[PDB]
Amino acid sequence: ATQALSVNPATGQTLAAMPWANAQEIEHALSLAASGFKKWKMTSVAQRAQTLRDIGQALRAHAEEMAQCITREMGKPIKQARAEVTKSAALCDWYAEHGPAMLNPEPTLVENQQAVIEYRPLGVILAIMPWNFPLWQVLRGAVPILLAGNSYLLKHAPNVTGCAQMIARILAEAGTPAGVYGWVNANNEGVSQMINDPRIAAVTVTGSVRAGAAIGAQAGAALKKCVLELGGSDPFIVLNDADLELAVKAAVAGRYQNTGQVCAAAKRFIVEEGIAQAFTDRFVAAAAALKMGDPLVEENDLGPMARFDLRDELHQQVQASVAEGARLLLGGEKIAGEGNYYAATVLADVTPDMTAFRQELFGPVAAITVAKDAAHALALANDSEFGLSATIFTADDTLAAEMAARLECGGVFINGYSASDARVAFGGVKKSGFGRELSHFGLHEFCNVQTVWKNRV
Amino acid sequence: ALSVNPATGQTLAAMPWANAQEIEHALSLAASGFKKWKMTSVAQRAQTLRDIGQALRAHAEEMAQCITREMGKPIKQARAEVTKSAALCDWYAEHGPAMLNPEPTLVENQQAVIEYRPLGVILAIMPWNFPLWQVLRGAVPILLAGNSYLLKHAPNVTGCAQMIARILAEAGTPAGVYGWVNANNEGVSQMINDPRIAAVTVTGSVRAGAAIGAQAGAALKKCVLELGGSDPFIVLNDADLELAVKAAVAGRYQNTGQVCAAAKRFIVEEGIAQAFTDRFVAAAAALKMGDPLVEENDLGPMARFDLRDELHQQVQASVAEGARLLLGGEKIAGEGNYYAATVLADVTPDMTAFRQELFGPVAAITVAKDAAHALALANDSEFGLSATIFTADDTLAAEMAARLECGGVFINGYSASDARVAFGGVKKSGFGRELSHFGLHEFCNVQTVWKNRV
Amino acid sequence: TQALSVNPATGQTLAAMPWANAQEIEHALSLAASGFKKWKMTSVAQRAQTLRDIGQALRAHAEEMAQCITREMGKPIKQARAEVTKSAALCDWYAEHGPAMLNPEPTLVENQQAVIEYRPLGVILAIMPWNFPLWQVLRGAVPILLAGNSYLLKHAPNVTGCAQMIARILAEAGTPAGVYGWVNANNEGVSQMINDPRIAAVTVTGSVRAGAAIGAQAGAALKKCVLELGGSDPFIVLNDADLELAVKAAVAGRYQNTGQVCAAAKRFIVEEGIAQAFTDRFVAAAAALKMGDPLVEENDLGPMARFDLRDELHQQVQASVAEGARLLLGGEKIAGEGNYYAATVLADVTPDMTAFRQELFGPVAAITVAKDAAHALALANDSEFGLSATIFTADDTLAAEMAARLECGGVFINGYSASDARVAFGGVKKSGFGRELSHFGLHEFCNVQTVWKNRV
Amino acid sequence: QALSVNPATGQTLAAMPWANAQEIEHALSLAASGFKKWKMTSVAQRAQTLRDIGQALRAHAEEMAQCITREMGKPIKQARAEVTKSAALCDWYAEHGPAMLNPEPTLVENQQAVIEYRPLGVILAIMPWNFPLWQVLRGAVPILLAGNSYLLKHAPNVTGCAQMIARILAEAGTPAGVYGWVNANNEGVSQMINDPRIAAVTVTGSVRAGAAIGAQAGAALKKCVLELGGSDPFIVLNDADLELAVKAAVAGRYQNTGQVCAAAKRFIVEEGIAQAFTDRFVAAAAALKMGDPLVEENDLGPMARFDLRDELHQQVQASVAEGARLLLGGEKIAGEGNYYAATVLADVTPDMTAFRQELFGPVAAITVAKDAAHALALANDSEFGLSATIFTADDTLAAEMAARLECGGVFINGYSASDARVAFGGVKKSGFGRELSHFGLHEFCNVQTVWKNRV
Repeated sequence: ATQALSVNPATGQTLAAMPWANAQEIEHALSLAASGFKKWKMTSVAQRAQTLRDIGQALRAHAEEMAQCITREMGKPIKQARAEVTKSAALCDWYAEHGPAMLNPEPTLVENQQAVIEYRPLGVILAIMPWNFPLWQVLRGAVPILLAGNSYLLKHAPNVTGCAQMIARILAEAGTPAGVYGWVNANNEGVSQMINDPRIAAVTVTGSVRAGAAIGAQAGAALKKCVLELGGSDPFIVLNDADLELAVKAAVAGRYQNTGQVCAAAKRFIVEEGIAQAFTDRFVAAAAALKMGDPLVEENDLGPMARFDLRDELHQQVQASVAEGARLLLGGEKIAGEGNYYAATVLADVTPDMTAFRQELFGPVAAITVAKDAAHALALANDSEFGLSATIFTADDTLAAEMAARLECGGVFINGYSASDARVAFGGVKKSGFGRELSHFGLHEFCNVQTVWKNRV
Repeated sequence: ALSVNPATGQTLAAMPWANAQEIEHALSLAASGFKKWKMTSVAQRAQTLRDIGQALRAHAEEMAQCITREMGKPIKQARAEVTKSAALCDWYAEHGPAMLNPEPTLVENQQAVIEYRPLGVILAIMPWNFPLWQVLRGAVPILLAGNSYLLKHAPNVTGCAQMIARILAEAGTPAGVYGWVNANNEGVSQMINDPRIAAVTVTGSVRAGAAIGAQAGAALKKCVLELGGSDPFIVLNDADLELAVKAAVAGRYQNTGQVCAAAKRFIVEEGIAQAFTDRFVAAAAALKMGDPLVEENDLGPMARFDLRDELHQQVQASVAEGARLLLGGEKIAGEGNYYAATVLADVTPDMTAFRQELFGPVAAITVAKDAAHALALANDSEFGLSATIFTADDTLAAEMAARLECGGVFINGYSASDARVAFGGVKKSGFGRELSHFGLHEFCNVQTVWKNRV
Repeated sequence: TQALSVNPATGQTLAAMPWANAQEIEHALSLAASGFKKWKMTSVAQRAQTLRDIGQALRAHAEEMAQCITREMGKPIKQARAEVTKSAALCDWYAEHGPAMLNPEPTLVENQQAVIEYRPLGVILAIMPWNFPLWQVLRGAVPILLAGNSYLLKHAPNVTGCAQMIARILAEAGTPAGVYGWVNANNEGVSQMINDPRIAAVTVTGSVRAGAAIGAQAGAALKKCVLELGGSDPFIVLNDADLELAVKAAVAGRYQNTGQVCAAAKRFIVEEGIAQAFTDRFVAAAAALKMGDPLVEENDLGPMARFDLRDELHQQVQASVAEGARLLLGGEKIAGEGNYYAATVLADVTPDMTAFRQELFGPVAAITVAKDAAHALALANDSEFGLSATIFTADDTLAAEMAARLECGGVFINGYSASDARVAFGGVKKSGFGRELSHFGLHEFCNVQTVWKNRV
Repeated sequence: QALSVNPATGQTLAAMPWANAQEIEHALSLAASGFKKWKMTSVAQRAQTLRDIGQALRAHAEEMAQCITREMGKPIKQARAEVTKSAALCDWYAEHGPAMLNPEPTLVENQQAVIEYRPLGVILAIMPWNFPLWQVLRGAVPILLAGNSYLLKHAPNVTGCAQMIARILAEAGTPAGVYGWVNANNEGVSQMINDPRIAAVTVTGSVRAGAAIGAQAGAALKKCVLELGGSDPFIVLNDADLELAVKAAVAGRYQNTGQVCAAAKRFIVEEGIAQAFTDRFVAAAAALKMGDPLVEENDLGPMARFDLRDELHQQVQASVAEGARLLLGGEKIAGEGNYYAATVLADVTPDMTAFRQELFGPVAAITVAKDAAHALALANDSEFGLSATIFTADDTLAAEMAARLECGGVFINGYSASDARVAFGGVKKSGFGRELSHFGLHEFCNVQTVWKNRV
């Protein structure tokens, strides 16, 4: 239970407070979503694709205002908030172009073309979204959910209600029908009420493991399907034969993007003994050179963290790790001042029993662990209760492919930079959740896959 | 866990619940079995499927007899269940491997692919109505994907469960790859919460699905829930009446009514209502009921005594609410568990026969004023598994199919599950899909592999 | 469960009642809250007079009430009349003895500066079973009302005729609107009410499954509950027992209400020396009990209340015999339209068997032989339940020693177990928690409030 | 995880791994074997053990108070007072407790039926960090006297205190398993609640923890006592002794740097005296000394948890955004420690964060009441109901209002506190069940009717 309050993390100053939605408001959101769905499900998929293009255009028309809102409410460097808007608008256009074909009926092996599989919409999808990508997280799911013919009803993180209001205004400007996209500032009880309401067909959650478990349990009890995209503690494996400098550049970007607040950030660096010291020296130097400060200044790489309590939790994780024997090579301190800044941090000599190896470090703290050889590296990578994405750097192409097949995660990047992309599946295993987003997966997760069979006699 | 022959009322066997050591052994074996099985080739696994089909065929009569003995199904139907289950093994052996091929993506120059990786041990909770087919409908694709399968079967069919395990071991299914455990609800909970269980699959009642779904969700594990249905069977004025009646009777009465996707709610347009009703009642009255070892019998006893009590109460309530009893609606005297073939007419949407799943030989008939009213009636349900529509108008049938809130729509034919098409529903009928490539992919770790992203 | 009344003697439908809708649930809650708002301000004297008026109104409708109980759930008519008599007497007992229980308590704080006050809590939601449709309701409602609370009842779906009649009786007695009320809520309606701030606390009498489901909801809502659940009461007979009295008490204890009593004597644990003698006398007495139409006063046993429960009971008997129990009498459903099960005795019952580990809620006795008094105690305590217990022995000191070591909430020494307004009722382990009757049932639903002046 | 950090300095004290499966099993096994023996002891023997615990705690009094202050920031003067109160509780129950376990006569004729208070079994306890010793002993003392075992899961930021309490109770000769503790994580707590060796559960803590645990206990058919947060109203009417009301108000709000479930949190003051009360209260609060809690004269320490200071500041920020007037404080103190300024919010109306949520730190909320009827309505307009205070010269009115206040304790013209001699606990979201006096002793008894010769 958090507070419905926006505070600028760079200044510590209050932005706005918003009361939780009352009973009439929750009922109005549900009623409007259902009536919106009733009409939207009857449109042509090509009309829905056009609506996606219109949303993309409205977003681009308000791009700077949107980016400024993201930075103001949650501290993301403005260069990255702008890139978030660019990516989110590109996603609308990508699904408008490629999505409709993914909804074509499928032929079957039943003789004489008598049976097909149709992809029908389910209904209203309740979405519970976090603050780390206030726009991208929303559209990553909403774009294919809408294209499939569903309505989308959003509960956004209570620290980004300004962003949520703005998203709603932009989507309405684009001509999105009333109720097809909407949002409500529900508290926990309000979310439970909605999950249990027959107007909600299914639920999608992006956030913490605890949030995912709480909601997944309620959805299961109500016989409603979920997609849960939860935290990660992604391993980033570097073998002796890697292109060392490229590995370091990808490692630094992977860990420190969005001030480390990324579910699929590179969090556990597992480096083969031969190259470990060279990697560590270079990684530390690059991390120490990262600029941190006012996120309104385009050249700062690191902003403040979004939430004061979350900075306190991360500091405790660093404290615990040092107490357990980790070596602090850089940072490990809250920065004095009224903002919510935490120093770029590196912990080395991290072993599997330590906090920095076992928990998700959701901020600018890298953990470095030395592996005996590639087999040890793989074992260390899989020794985690999370399983979102992973990276492997090695010149041995055959070995990398073999390791990919044995990594217990939903995405593996070989000799490159991990990211989410419309063209490929996103999502993990174990406590990172289940279900997939993007490509045709995100589109079909919220379809009623319907067999239609004529003259079965 | 007691087995009682429903045809005679006599005890067959009692099997104690698995203890803590037995639960631990089942999980340990499943996990070690998976560790080896996940490393096998798809060709080796497809060969195992063929070996399973062969072993089933070699013990086909013994299997059928066991099914009938424990849960009452007419023997001809038990034999058909074995036949369909063995064919499923061969269908997946042939068509399954290609479903596991890596997928190209739109990323340029073949730099990214999607792979379908094994997930781990899948825990299955299965019911007694198709003790073999419900198990294999899921287990065949689950095993082909490289997972292990660990089954908790219905307590009244443990004899069937033992026999299934016996046959799969004979076929050479590695230890732990297929296994089963006679766990009580506490044991099921313990396994769902164990890290060695990767995901869960449930076929059963809404209450069971909700309880298990809640536990799986809390443990961050995905489910597929294939729960009850109250399938609408719509007959419009221009229907082929003789085929509609045949399909209606087969739809409602197969397996003595105990089918999740049975035709349960007959929604008939005014014009044809009386003619349909008269023919339906006559056909239902002509069905023969008795000893399920006697091949002339179309209907056996119901599987469970308490479920017959419950069904009878649903009939009594429907009658008290105003439904017209046209046939049956009585328990049959004797020590067996027989319930008369039953027809309720003048059923309105507020009634028990319309709102609840009637899991036994009881048809509900409701008159629709027009096609729009028929559609509204069909969709006025908390369930959404499958539906049937009979009309001579191809265009109208397709238009209505697009508006039916269920996972399967059969136009002018007999509904059924088939390996070639998706099976599963919406609303309280659950979520997720079985069969075709759907049942294979539900329990895969869909993994993006992208090289050189710079 | 279906919202349907069926006469278990005849198998025929009595009535069907639809579940309460949203408006009806809201009305029940609103009425209970407005009722409590006025009732909490009344004097204890005024409330005690209402209890007397309820007693009078019950007596005025005694035969109609008894007939309704028998009709809906099958209880022999003499036993239904006794349930009405006991319920009316409870009203008078609390009217006389209850008020003093609500007096403020002095404390050891010096100079009378602090007292403890027993204030009403609010609306108490009650979920009650079909086995004593009147007594289980009033057992709780009487003290709950006297304390200044409202009582809102969800009754078992097979006894809604009884529920309706109780409501008309309490209205005739002049019980204010909302102070006593009931609603035919389904499971989703009960959950809704538990989670509504107008419900202050919950009381449940019934099955372990129901108690666990409701207890979880009440805990989650931060609301206190009293759970009075099933039992598998041991009835211990030692070599030196007054055998005549033990057999009479054993038969009455097991077979009252056709065995459908939470605190029934269910597990007979008999010392090796007297086992055969007890068994012979008990089997002969059980065989002599008359079964049939419960409107016929001479019948000792009626049909069981629910068809599904007779089937479950038969399966428990079937499993017990499969496990090795010796069937000494009965063990069969009676042919016909009614829901009759023969009076049954299972012997050679060992701790691993169904008859020993599960609650047998019907006319089935289980007899287990104990090597000595120590083994008897161990067997008695080898159960997931712990409601009440009986010990028959002439050894005064040993009986008291055993009572102290029995894991149950009630122990009867050389007598017949029963609930009584003068003593606590309730158990431990899976039998639940909390206590009904005497001052316990009254204080369970009070806000115990310290009031302390001039603490400086 | 379990990490101790000194809130005055921000520096790490110790980390402690969570109990593993073998450790949890050992804790439950030892508690059960301990109970099996302890339930057979005489009450006189158990009473002597209580006296011995009091003696051992007084022998290590300064070490214990120092540990309390070091781990959670309480001013040392108050940590010492906590030790004094806890040891006094041991002696109080040793003296007055045994008689509470005497069998009760009943109205059944000829003395044939009595009520006995039997031990129930192992009681699982989940305790918070605000009174690391007192919260434990408040329940453990009567639970042990009743013949039960006590198995503790303490707050993860005070495991040093937990280890020290266990050493002291072992030095006193408390049998193995009769008192014990385990550093269990949430999964371990769930495991224990569902284990048959645990008979019942007691929780003192947050509303969220109470609800999570109460749900698990209810599902397991186990009784709870839940002593959760409060937002206690403190009503001051026009005819009050103003200076005494102000002193009691300041003490009630600011004790333990405001981290008390039964703190005075919502000041509801009649319009006639509102401004005078406000001026005096603000002056006294501003004069409180805040700083190093090792300095015997400081009145306020740092708050115990960094995340909780952040949450509290957000509650202040939201209240001000909603229209509350900041009269004092409302800022985190710069530095490495966890200090928050003594704060006063005025013009607080019932729709505001400061009125509707528990403010667990040094933040007073002042609301003006039109008259005594309005004051009572404001007091009762809360989801909480732990205790309350009323200041007025009208004794009859005070008594009338007490009867209508929806809380478990009412203090008239005085200072609220817990005390062994009276019941403690509340209603609504403050939980249910009562501690102390005979209430805390009987909550975890098997109340057993023993009836001879019933016909």
